[PDB]
Amino acid sequence: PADLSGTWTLLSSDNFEGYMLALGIDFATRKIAKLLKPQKVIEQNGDSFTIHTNSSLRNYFVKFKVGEEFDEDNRGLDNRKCKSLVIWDNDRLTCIQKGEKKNRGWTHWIEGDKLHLEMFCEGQVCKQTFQRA
Repeated sequence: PADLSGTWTLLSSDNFEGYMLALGIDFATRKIAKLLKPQKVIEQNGDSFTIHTNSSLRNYFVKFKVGEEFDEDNRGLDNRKCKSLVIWDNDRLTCIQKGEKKNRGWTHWIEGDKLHLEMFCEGQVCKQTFQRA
């Protein structure tokens, strides 16, 4: 495990297009999503997390405990229901989103004080990094 907590500003984003294409996000929505740079806010208390992804268009969040399965309806994204599980892979916080799409999930980790995120679906990986701000 690692302390991922903080308020995080998006600093780099690679292949968000491919990730969104894998989810079937429509053309107009992909355009808007790429221009945004939502802030990530991670609240971490033991095994309990709330991860906020906040933009002017919509603040949203996911709340979970490590090791505790939870459904996600994904109303703000692709509207596909997944059964999600978050566990530690050494110091990488890893989510498996079980559902229609194959190999769907995300991973967070921290390098020094720089937050990393991979979001992936169908072999498309979006890599993002953030600075504490």
